[PDB]
Amino acid sequence: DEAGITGTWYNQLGSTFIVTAGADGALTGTYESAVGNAESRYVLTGRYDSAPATDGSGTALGWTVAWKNNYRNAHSATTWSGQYVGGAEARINTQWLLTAGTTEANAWASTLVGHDTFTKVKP
Amino acid sequence: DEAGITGTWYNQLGSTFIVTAGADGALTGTYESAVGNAESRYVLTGRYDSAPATDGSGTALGWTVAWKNNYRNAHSATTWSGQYVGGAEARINTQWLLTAGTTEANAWASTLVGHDTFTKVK
Amino acid sequence: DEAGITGTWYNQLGSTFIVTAGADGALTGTYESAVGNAESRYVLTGRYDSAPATDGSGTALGWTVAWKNNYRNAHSATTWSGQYVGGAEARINTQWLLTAGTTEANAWASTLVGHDTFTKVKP
Amino acid sequence: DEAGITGTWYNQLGSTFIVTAGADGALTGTYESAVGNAESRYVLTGRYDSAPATDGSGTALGWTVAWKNNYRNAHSATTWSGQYVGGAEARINTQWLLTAGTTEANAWASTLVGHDTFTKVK
Ligand SMILES: [Fe+3]
Ligand SMILES: [Fe+3]
Repeated sequence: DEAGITGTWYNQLGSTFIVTAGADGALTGTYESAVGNAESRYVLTGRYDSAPATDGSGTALGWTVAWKNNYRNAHSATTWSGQYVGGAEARINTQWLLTAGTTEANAWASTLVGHDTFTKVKP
Repeated sequence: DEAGITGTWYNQLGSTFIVTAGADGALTGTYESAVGNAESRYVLTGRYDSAPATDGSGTALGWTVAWKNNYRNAHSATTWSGQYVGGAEARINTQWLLTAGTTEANAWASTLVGHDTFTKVK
Repeated sequence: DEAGITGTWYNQLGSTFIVTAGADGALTGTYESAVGNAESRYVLTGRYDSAPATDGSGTALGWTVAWKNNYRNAHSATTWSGQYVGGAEARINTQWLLTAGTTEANAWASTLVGHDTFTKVKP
Repeated sequence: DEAGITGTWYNQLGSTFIVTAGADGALTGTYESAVGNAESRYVLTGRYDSAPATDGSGTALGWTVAWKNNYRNAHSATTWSGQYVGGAEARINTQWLLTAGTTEANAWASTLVGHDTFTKVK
């Protein structure tokens, strides 16, 4: 939901995701990672299902961060894919792909995979 | 690589990715999938490294499609995470995650993973 | 970690992983899934690092289940890749890939990804 | 597909996968990687669907390598999950997860994902 997703989210690492959901299905915001080659806030953009099912299924969504801002450039990008689950203990359950720019000889080693769970309460 | 990425791309399935790269690192555009629960064009947004390394490595990028447009809603979203490699054989090499909305009981089964390679012809 | 890995483990879904670690780095056992329409026990085999680092690093391992037994055949296989953490909170943190047999036209839709955490306590 | 799968396979990196498929669903063999922290052959074990569908679907399978042999220990393991596709041009299409032993604080960064296609030729 628009005002379900909009706001501040924390994952299990202590990273902070501040997002605004548009009526169209846009997500826009900033991300601050607690870990990795990262400092301060990075722009994010994504999309969500702006007319989800009302059968107790989650709301599908995804977003991207390119790890370039006015401090640092890690030459990498992370995408989170997952769903917003509402009601009590609201959460966004995600899996993510982090791709680093590599030479083609090393492209086999370009991409990390993991899982982040975001909650409304600070961990 | 604003000029390198901006344009039409095709993956191995015949899906069509039309993207504009902004100087600020933004990606915006439309995606049309050759497969799945998909009809016509869907909005995409993403981000790329607008100041890449100068050493021959690729340009990292990612984008999202939520599979809702004016025709159809599949209650799902896909993210592609990858890199742009330039030249005459320019390609975008990606891996993707497609999450469908599920109940919490079925959340273990929410997410498909695959790989798409996009090129400028075909 | 031969003694550490050997045992009965449960994940967050209530699945049961019974495994014996061999000195050679072998894992052998049975898996019972609580979800995904599996029935009874399936054979598993895998490998672990039989000489891990001593710095507090986890022990890397992986195993495979093909979802065929005497009762049922899902025409699929799951692999788990992860690490065993020792000491007080002994856990195996994994990500997994579940591939189903598909036609070539449908191969894009062959593979689910997820994450399982296994502990010796049943949830 | 016992004899379909049994034998020598090569991926796009020049790695070599030598495998024996048992009647009982077992896979056993050796793996030699062309890349990464790897020298000589490593033991693999896995499983495959020993009674696949007859509808033109591939045969599901998976295997594991822990990257420790007589020569080296990388403190990591890779699992490949995929399917064997027979007929005219035989291939094993896989995705893989490579997990390195890490501390708990660094476990976010433990796992690489990729895709390997193995063919009969080369
Ligand atoms: Fe690395
Ligand atoms: Fe499905």
